[PDB]
Amino acid sequence: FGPQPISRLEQCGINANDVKKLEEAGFHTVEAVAYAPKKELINIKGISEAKADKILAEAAKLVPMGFTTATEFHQRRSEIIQITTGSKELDKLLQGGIETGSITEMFGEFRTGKTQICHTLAVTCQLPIDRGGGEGKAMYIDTEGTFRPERLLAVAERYGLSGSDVLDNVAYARAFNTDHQTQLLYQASAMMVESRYALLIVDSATALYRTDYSGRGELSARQMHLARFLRMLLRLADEFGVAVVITNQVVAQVDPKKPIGGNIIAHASTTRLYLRKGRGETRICKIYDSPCLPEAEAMFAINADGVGDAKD
Amino acid sequence: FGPQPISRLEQCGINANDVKKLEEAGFHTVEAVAYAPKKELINIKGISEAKADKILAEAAKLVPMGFTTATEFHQRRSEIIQITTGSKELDKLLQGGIETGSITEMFGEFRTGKTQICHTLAVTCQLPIDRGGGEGKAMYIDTEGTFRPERLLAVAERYGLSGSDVLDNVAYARAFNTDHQTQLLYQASAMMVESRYALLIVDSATALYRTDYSGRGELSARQMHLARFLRMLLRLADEFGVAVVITNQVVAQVDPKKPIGGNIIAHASTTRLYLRKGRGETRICKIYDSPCLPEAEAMFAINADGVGDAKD
Amino acid sequence: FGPQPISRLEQCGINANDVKKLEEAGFHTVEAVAYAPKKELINIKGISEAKADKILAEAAKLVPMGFTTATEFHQRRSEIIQITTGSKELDKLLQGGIETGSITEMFGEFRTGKTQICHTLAVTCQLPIDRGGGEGKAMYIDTEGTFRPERLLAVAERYGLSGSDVLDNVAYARAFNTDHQTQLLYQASAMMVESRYALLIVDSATALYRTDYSGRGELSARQMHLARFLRMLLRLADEFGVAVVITNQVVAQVDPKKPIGGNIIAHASTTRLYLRKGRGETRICKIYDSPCLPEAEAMFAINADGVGDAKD
Repeated sequence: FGPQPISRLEQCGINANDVKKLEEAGFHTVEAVAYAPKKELINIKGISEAKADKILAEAAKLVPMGFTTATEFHQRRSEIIQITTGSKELDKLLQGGIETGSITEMFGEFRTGKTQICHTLAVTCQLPIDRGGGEGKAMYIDTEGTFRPERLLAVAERYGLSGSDVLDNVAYARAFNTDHQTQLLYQASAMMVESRYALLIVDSATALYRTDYSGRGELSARQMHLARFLRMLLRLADEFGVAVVITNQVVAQVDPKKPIGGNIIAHASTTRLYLRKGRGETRICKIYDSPCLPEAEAMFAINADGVGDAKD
Repeated sequence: FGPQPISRLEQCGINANDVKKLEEAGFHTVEAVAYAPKKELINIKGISEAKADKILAEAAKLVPMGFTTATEFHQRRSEIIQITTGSKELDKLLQGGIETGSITEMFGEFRTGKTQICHTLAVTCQLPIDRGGGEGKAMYIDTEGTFRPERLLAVAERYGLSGSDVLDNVAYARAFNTDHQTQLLYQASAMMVESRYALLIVDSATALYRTDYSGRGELSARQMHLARFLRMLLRLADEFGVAVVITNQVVAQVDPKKPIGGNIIAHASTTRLYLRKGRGETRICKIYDSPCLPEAEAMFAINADGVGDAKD
Repeated sequence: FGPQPISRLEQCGINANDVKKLEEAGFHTVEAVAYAPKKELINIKGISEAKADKILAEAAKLVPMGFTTATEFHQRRSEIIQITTGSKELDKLLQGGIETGSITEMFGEFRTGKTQICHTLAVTCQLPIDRGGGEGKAMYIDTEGTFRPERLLAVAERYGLSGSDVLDNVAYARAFNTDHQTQLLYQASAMMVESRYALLIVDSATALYRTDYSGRGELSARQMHLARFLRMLLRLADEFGVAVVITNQVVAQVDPKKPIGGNIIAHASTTRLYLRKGRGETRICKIYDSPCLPEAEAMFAINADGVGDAKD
């Protein structure tokens, strides 16, 4: 119950114009109103002197304390609920599972079923707190259309959940245009408002971008636009405190495997887990740096009833 | 009857310029108009402020719902009609046949008659819904010119269909230039508009590319151009919801068999089935990962009257 | 005990208005009152004739001597207490550690754990003068939220300090808006007044700026605003004489690795150490020019209990 009910603010010019400001593309949550810069406050059809101060001062979501709260975060950070891999080995290498309030990626190759791996968690997300789940509704928002509800139905059987219930609990977009990607997120923001939505697979986030822009070296701007989309996801992170696990594509360096797709503005915070497919049905997935464990490795195999333990 | 009749939109500036926008290289289907990014909307001689908003807003093909429709896809995906191999074994390994609305490939070697195997389905495509067919007219658009209508005529006899009718139902291009490949697709788009065309063998799609470009290491750009062509095929996928089965060439790794021809931008979604020719007349064809079955194998032999069952 | 107790000035119009002038956004320390330009003195709601003269003349913090004190600085500069790296090698390359009364930066790539490296010192800062510490409370004020108190707790074990005490000693902000960055600093200024706060990791200082402004070439002004923020940090430097270590992001030059993020107005004063990650767990960090040693290099590896020595 993170959000301070969108425009919880009673006043500070809450009369129609401010409500229209929220009713605009502008994010509606308390956090959004508060987090925003003045550029953005004066971005769209509101009176800059009065509005900014009023809105900014008014929220006092604190926000202000900022550099306050020395090792109080330790009392908090501990409380952050960390999701469940479904390989015992996987979870050990994750050291507490894939985590909410971080944008966490996977550096996959071809054939490596990272598509497959991601779709699986989107089921565990549904499970109770004590069974390693987030007891929330769930975003997989796919740009390849790598989406098989059929495979997800198998996961239900494995983890003892009512099929039709589980499928109804998480919801999905094919969204082709590079601009559409940006667009989609804003309405998620709206969708996030209405109930507790828990964990999110944009998949792959890079893939719609790979092509359909990147005509050689008019790329300065490509990488600019990704930023915007990437910052928004971090905005989405703070707002609702939802897990964002975003899928990448490695693209060869021919001077093997490769760097994760499109390089530099994939920023430090987004914690990144790379999958490298191996002997027989087994596949191996070895965390590149996050803060977690400074590094580490570990295999596992995809199983008809979900990505699981190295057992045959 | 997927397409919303090209420019179904009555207005939103439909006056001559918009019609000329569609009458341009720009795709004409409702989906095309809607799917496109603004880069592309502002790609060619239209006024960016007015046009984009008008066209984009107007379509409302929804499009917008995107992350909506939680396990509603299950009600839909089920309805997707999945084509017929003609080896009972083949179909069992396919677990419902080669599927429409996906770009599905085959990783063939030399002598492996994958050329042959592909031409066969292009007949079953013609068959009624209940006999495993798609009741659609059909694209084989070959760059090797590996095209024998004679062999296809044999398939008719096997599957009890009127010869001259069947041959008239599917149609073919030799198209030599790497640029011609891209070009050809756009007019298909036009050809797709005019009637229900069902399943498509571009064959081999890589082969015209293999040479006639790839002068060593000015390949960054080779792999770029393939992308464009590959994205367009996925665009063609959404548009008409037609099966795209694209044929590859294996190319040795001398460090056996081999990786499918030109590597990385062959993307996860395109589901890939590899053929490996074997004892006597028999040949074996063992699905590399798609979502279908996480993996699995199975032989079969080419028979004078089509690719068939392992029976002698 | 650098600060002359904010408004140490007994008179010089200290009656209510001057106190309100200090009680304003305007910095409160003796140094702030003194250092300020008249533009800024006449910036906010004071009488320009009387106020300026009174305040300016009154401080006489000397200030005035300026070009005085020929190599007396040598008697002083020597006394400046210089913090402790925790790699013996690191400290040798630093030639006395990361230094207070300078804004010192680190030019990091992805995966290079500079995030990690910075969080570590924020512990040594706590240590006694003789053990290489600053015996002060500490600012890490993070914009990525790259903050793991958990990892910091490990540092305590390594350097034999009471866990809960150490964590209570240093304090942290996630602060998203580009304008918020500027805002946060002013209250630090207030927080700096109240006790001896010793060393400061703004982290990364560039990263909130990377995006969320820099829409192409309305950038002249971006770089202006950074200046302001950067000058304030130098203002903060003189005031309390506290170490400012600010983390950067390298941003590729595609005409490798890269220039530090956002170019020109990163000024000469900020002494800069760039980290370049290497063989296995090891990482190498090779001082770009400051005055220190005109250049030089040196590796080291991250160790579960802190960034440390080349030992296995």
